[PDB]
Amino acid sequence: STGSATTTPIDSLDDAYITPVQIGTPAQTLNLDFDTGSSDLWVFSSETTASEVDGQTIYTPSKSTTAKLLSGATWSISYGDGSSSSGDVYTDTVSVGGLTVTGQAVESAKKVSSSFTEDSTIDGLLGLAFSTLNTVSPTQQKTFFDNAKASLDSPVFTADLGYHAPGTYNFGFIDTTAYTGSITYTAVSTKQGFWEWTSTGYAVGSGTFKSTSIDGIADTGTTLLYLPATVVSAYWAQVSGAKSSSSVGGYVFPCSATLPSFTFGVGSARIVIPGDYIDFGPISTGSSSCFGGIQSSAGIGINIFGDVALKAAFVVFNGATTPTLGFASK
Ligand SMILES: NCc1ccc(C(F)(F)F)cc1
Ligand SMILES: NCc1ccc(C(F)(F)F)cc1
Repeated sequence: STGSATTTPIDSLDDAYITPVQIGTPAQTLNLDFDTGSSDLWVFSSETTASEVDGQTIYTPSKSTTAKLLSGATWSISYGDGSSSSGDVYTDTVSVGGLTVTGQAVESAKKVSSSFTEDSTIDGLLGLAFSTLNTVSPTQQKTFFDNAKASLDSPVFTADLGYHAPGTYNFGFIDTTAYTGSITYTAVSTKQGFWEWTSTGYAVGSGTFKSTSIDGIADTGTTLLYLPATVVSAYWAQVSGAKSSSSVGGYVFPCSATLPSFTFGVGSARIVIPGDYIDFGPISTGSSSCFGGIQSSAGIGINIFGDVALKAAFVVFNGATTPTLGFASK
């Protein structure tokens, strides 16, 4: 079997992407944030503290004839940005673009942090990292991908994120019409539960390519590109007037500047991020200082190839017994 679903940016800056997902019987359609950096499928629900819901569509298990409460199971998650949520667990039927999984663990939020309440466009998250990171206790639960793997034509899913435009998540097949040239595959380490890989270097604009190993994770759930301080300093040094701002919390640049592209290495291949992808607009309404899409990972502890990098490529998440990541230009 296969599945295919359109994913859409939630705002004019591509801060995140939402994908419709059908849950329950009859279907309840929620718009979820597909997150290859986490492994929990959790949703706003009828059980969520009422004051913590502000426009989101909620899952109501009491209206699904296939929902079953998973007795005694709870979940609690904290994300690298300080957001958090928690609740109890149902099993139900979950479908993504024609691809159906029965008995998927659907984690019902009882409490959500403020950053989720204020995001009216995101009804929950669909985790696509490895199931070892799932937070359900006392019995760990599998991700949607792990549950679907056996019935997929190929144990893969692909991310084709758009720049200020819709894109596609495909499950079980690789669309050879969606990219140019060849796909370059690279090894993945699952030891931390992430889609962790090693980039072979970088270049700034038309500058010379620097061969150097950058270990990081492919994370559709993170907006920006977080790289080591040496790399990030080399990039912003090429933008007149750019500086690191402690009060803002990252590199900013004059909104009148033109940004250079950023190239990152995948084996012997190169993925080029256009400079426009790195502009995230004024730091406040009406400001002439703009926020940069490439930031330092120093305070994080790990390098993150987020949406800024991934949307410049066609990305294959190969969940075979030896997992790999594939990158192609598009
Ligand atoms: N998108 C999920 C996510 C968020 C943060 C991190 C961090 F901070 F631990 F790297 C990993 C995964
Ligand atoms: N990396 C997972 C994640 C995704 C979205 C959010 C937001 F946007 F709701 F804050 C937080 C954390």
